[PDB]
Amino acid sequence: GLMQFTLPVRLCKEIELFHFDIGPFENMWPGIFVYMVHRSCGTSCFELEKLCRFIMSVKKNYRRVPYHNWKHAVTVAHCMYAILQNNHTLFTDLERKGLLIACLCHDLDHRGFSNSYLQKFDHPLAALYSTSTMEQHHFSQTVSILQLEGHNIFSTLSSSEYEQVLEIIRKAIIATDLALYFGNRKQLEEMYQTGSLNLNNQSHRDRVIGLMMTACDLCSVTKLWPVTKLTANDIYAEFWAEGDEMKKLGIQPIPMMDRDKKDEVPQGQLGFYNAVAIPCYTTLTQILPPTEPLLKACRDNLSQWEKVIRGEE
Ligand SMILES: Cn1ncc(C(=O)N2CCC2)c1C(=O)N[C@@H]1CCn2cc(-c3ccccc3)nc2C1
Ligand SMILES: [Mg+2]
Ligand SMILES: [Zn+2]
Repeated sequence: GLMQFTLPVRLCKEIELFHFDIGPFENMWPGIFVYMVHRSCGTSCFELEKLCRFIMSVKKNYRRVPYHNWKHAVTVAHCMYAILQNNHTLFTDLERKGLLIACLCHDLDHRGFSNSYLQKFDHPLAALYSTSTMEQHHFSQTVSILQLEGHNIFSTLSSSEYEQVLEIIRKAIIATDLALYFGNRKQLEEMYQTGSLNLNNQSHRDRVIGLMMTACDLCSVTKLWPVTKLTANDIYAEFWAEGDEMKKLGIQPIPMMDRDKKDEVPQGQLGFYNAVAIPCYTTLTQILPPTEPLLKACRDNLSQWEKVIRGEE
């Protein structure tokens, strides 16, 4: 009822901004998440005791991998929170419940390997799920945790609202498969430009939410440059581990995953800001003007990678 979460002043202020970094104090991340559910949804969205137990079961099922870890999940939920808070009146009650949860859960039980590696390794999960292999697993792990005893944070919904929210979560996690992003963004681009984009059209809303998921998932690129840089190192730590495993399967990895080709990182960053990041936040800005700060920050980081390449760092 009356038991607000409250954050220190610097955090209380800076958490509202897109570029906020959640800090190195793991013990504070659960409290940050709850704070954001309470402001984004209401103190009355979730039974606190259930929410707390869900969060701690979610955290327990992230692994100790350089990038795809509990910090990443909480980072991705904070970017979603800042989008929701900036676009108050665009989303439903169900959407605001579903999407923070979806984001906290979107990489559950990730091992640091790509859908590619699972498929080339011939991992069991590539037999159960032949595309978006990991993302189908991350959805499946979310349903498992929701069905633990005392873990149904959705217990007050009806049969159909519950089914709607779980359907919001499932699409939202699947959309974090970057292979799906390109086609999603192009259709949104064609729709927005021709004026056919329609936010009572559920198939259009799904597209838009998928684009939000990509934006939150990649939100590394929208931080202050030192966060961006030190995050990049965790990303590459995983990719080069996967490359070492590709070499052990007797397969020359893609350069992105080859630690011997570290020199070309700056160039690959530009490619990715140009081919993925910037177009994502550009299209996001057009559909939701108040997310422009993500585009601006992303552009500032593109310029940092250019400086790296001109040897000015
Ligand atoms: C920042 N960010 N955030 C999430 C992701 C991301 O793609 N994923 C999947 C899991 C997260 C990234 C990222 O930067 N991805 C780039 C993709 C293409 N590319 C090519 C090279 C590259 C090419 C030749 C030599 C050296 C390096 N480096 C990259 C990194
Ligand atoms: Mg993922
Ligand atoms: Zn992710």
